[PDB]
Amino acid sequence: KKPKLLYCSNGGHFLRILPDGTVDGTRDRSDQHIQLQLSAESVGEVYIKSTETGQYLAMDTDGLLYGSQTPNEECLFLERLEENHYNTYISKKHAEKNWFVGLKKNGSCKRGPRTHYGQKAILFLPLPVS
Ligand SMILES: O=C(O)[C@@H]1O[C@@H](O[C@H]2[C@H](O)[C@@H](NS(=O)(=O)O)[C@@H](O)O[C@@H]2COS(=O)(=O)O)[C@H](OS(=O)(=O)O)[C@@H](O)[C@@H]1O[C@H]1O[C@H](COS(=O)(=O)O)[C@@H](O[C@@H]2O[C@@H](C(=O)O)[C@@H](O[C@H]3O[C@H](COS(=O)(=O)O)[C@@H](O)[C@H](O)[C@H]3NS(=O)(=O)O)[C@H](O)[C@H]2OS(=O)(=O)O)[C@H](O)[C@H]1NS(=O)(=O)O
Repeated sequence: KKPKLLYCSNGGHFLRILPDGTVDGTRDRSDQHIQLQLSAESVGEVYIKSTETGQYLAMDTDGLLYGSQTPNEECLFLERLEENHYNTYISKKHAEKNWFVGLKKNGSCKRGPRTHYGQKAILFLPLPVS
């Protein structure tokens, strides 16, 4: 683990955690909020925390992504592999509902309830920085 970038195939954007707790995607590589440090809390779970603001990516009960200043149960995600070798992150809390981390092709975050196994918006690829 060294800070990475979560580049999403669908749309080709980099996961971003704006200082205001807003999660989205951007194509600007020079954006100072796309560097993320992934912290493994166990064998299949991970923490996705911003290096620039320190916020942890989390997902509320409504399936919306946000930047939390605290590592709570809503910040833990299961990292899995698609058969095309892409990383997909499903909310450990909302695991049974099948809610993943995902970005609309236009760049916006896709709502938990609006994502599902197999989509292209949930296909993330861990790109290395420096
Ligand atoms: O079409 C895309 O732009 C694209 O679709 C997926 O990409 C596929 C490629 O196009 C495909 N190539 S091919 O040549 O077209 O075959 C192939 O390469 O595969 C890729 C990836 O898909 S695959 O690998 O899973 O097969 C891809 O989908 S996703 O990754 O799963 O999200 C996306 O990259 C992208 O999809 C995006 O746009 C479509 C089309 O939108 S449009 O351009 O605005 O028209 C979005 O889908 C449309 O809208 C949704 C929706 O809004 O929810 C669906 O609409 C129905 O359901 C809603 C919600 O209902 S419910 O939840 O309340 O029950 C209703 O409000 C709508 O009225 C419903 N319409 S109905 O079904 O006709 O009754 C529906 O999927 C679709 O509607 S429509 O037909 O366009 O009207 C899609 O969400 C969006 N994904 S996002 O990640 O960008 O957000």
